[PDB]
Amino acid sequence: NLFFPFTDAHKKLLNQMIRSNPKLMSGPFALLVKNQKVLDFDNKRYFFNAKLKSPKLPITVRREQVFLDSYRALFFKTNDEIKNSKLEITFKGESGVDAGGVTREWYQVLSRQMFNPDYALFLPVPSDKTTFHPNRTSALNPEHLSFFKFIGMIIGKAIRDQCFLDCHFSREVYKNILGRPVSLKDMESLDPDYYKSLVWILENDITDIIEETFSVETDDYGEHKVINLIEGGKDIIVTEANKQDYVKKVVEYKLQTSVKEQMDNFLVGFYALISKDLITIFDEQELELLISGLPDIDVDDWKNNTTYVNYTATCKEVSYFWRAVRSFDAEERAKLLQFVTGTSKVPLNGFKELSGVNGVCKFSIHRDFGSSERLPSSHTCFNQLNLPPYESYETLRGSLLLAINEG
Repeated sequence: NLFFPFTDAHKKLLNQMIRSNPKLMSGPFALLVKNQKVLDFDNKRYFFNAKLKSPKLPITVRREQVFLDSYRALFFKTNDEIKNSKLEITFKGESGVDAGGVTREWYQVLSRQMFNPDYALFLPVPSDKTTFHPNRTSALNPEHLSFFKFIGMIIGKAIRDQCFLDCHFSREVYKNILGRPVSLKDMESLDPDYYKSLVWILENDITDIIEETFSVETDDYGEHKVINLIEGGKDIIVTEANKQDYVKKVVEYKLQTSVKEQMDNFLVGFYALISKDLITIFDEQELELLISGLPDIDVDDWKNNTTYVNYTATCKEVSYFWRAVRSFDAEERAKLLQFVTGTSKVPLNGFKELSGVNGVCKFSIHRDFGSSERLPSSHTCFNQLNLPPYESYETLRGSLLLAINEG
């Protein structure tokens, strides 16, 4: 509870001094990666763009089909020709409308065209249908492996060109870009029913109630193919000792292994323009704010479309929460969104239509009841925040920021 008011003020002073004299860092760039858990996102964004500076490429595309045209126009350009060139985008017809602004909207329309179901590239995420995760059955488009490599190439090029993309993904996508491992809490936003299942397995005695094998059956492409999680998992019965390993092995396959090659291609196109050992300055929450951008959220429209369960409006904890939210900066407010709703994207119609797994799930603030010595938790499917009853406002603020940044 104590040291909470200090460690936040300490972090703000360190970053402020680095803004004043960025030469104070100097040295190897890898040291910034090693001590990222204290660096400001804007300072990270600064030193990132710094090391990123160490010709002209004419492209003409039809606005109706900017995805395939850009794909075919850059299909034979090498990585060096794409990493080191100024894209001069032209539209067949509608020519001479504007200058370099065409490139900014060239990225925007290209961002929406990626998720066209006609390509079978991405499937919508259940927590927020406006966010997408890769389609495990992307083999319907037989050239999909060249598409994910093309997509990661565009995402990385937009990062180099300081252009924001209206594309937001599930959290494990950014974690794969950074090489970070997935968690069971990632399964929440992608399949809350399976999450509730796996959580029950880890919480209850499964001696005779449930039984499984270390294998997964996928009725995919008219075949009952059974894949072994571990060697011989088709026959390894799940017990109580291997219970923790089963959930971990299951989550790994259901998330990363089931889309291993599409992600590998995606990373090949991405790492070809943004090296892994300098994109890893950012965590999975900051990486979304790099590509899409920091949102400008309306705390008023947020609190006006906020419900409270086992709490009340004008409560002591609720007063602490909003006095803390309004005391957060753009980075911490964005990560508070990402903590609860799972994304950094505010709905176009406002928080009054904040979507969830079942539909319009407005922002809920539940109550933890158990031990004020826990950090706040969240469920991205229902946009609810479990907030324990904290006595002091500063204990709430530090415990929020401790869950907001970390994870």
